[PDB]
Amino acid sequence: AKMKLYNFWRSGTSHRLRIALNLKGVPYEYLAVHLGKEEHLKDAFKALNPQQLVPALDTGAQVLIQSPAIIEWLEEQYPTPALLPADADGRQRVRALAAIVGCDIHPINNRRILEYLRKTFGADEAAINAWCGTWISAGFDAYEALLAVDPKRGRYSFGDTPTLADCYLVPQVESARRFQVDLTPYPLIRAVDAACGELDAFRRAAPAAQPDSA
Amino acid sequence: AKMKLYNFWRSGTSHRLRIALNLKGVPYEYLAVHLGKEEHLKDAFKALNPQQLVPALDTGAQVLIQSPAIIEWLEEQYPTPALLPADADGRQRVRALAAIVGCDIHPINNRRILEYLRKTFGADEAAINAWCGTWISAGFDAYEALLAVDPKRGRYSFGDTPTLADCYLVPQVESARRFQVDLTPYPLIRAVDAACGELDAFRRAAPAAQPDSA
Ligand SMILES: N[C@@H](CCC(=O)N[C@@H](CS[C@H](CC(=O)O)C(=O)O)C(=O)NCC(=O)O)C(=O)O
Ligand SMILES: N[C@@H](CCC(=O)N[C@@H](CS[C@H](CC(=O)O)C(=O)O)C(=O)NCC(=O)O)C(=O)O
Ligand code: NA
Ligand code: NA
Repeated sequence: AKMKLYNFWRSGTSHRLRIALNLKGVPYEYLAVHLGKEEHLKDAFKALNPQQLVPALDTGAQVLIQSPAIIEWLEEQYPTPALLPADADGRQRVRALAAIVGCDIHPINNRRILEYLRKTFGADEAAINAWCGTWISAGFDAYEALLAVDPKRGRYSFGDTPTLADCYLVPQVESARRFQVDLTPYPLIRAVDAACGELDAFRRAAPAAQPDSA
Repeated sequence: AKMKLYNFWRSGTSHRLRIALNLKGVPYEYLAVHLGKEEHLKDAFKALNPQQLVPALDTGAQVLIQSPAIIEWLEEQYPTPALLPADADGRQRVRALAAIVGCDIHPINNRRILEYLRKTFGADEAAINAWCGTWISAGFDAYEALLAVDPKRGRYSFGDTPTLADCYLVPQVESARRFQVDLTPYPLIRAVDAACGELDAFRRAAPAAQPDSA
């Protein structure tokens, strides 16, 4: 028995979890679920995950869903390197940074939402881009402001080691680029993204590096 | 110094955090931020929370944001009663249930999103209700299915005691009622909501019980 990651190359939440798995050095089988072909909406995937979203992680004993919960599980199950700080204040700050992305940006721009905008509200692609940029810019305004007020911060979102906040931020910056969001206002975010981009664990997790990529 | 909770009566994330505070028996000063009057969008609130959303919790030493992160902080800071189980599997499951609501339902139906639908896409109130019901029903389909397959469950989302999953679920059911979502398909969810509704900590946290309520 071994871990199986049901996921997709060009998927922010998949990318997020791949970064965390790679940072922990945890081996996994990559099982592509082709979202463009709507494979996640088939009964076969529903049997694994009733929510019919990616990623899902089969540990060999059970199927875990929800990247935020899976990542917290990885942190506890595979201690080294730590992706959360040891102190209560730092724990809260890193979780808050992650949740800005995980709650207040990513879900709003997810495929199913954009499909609803297109099919119910008749959104064209300019309108889709304007929607996505609205939520990314609002979230990045806050994330950037938080990066600025932290005096102890190094190269990454928190301190001078990668944390789970970076696992959320990096895929979100990639989505921002996809939707042609002006990132000029976010130099601290851009610097964190660049620093993470130097690391093997992040490079190996990037959409373009995946088996199912174009 | 003491706890100051910046929040609003008719607010799902405020309600969510109020439940957790009440379960912990942690005293706090209720500081109303009137969302209808757009008080959260004023510079005074921006100075407290750069994201300009509620809730924010001033501990007396610093201002915490992001209800998921604040609730995790409360669990660690105020151990009794435990709102998370002790075992890795249970921890992950409770976090996953919470994240279905906190990531994949609540943010999609938030005020700012509905405002954008109205002002950019010309949505009338029937269209707003149809949008909200789409995401609530999808999330509740998954949540209901997950409740059904847990054989160790008592009256609540997980186990025999309230957990942070219930803190997220109860406000989400209230929002469902607000948007006239058919809850007939979700008898397990309705039973959890009813069970939580018997408890003082939940009753005291409900929108209609707040100082700034109608
Ligand atoms: N809170 C959950 C959210 C998972 C879910 O949003 N996953 C996306 C992940 S793929 C999505 C693809 C896209 O938006 O183009 C992305 O994040 O990039 C989903 O499978 N989309 C399919 C759909 O909306 O039909 C989690 O973090 O695991
Ligand atoms: N992930 C964050 C999300 C916080 C945020 O979404 N809060 C809402 C809380 S109030 C909201 C009010 C509503 O939707 O009518 C609700 O949840 O009920 C916000 O202040 N809305 C103001 C706005 O959109 O302009 C958190 O959980 O703290
Ligand atoms: Na890149
Ligand atoms: Na009620």
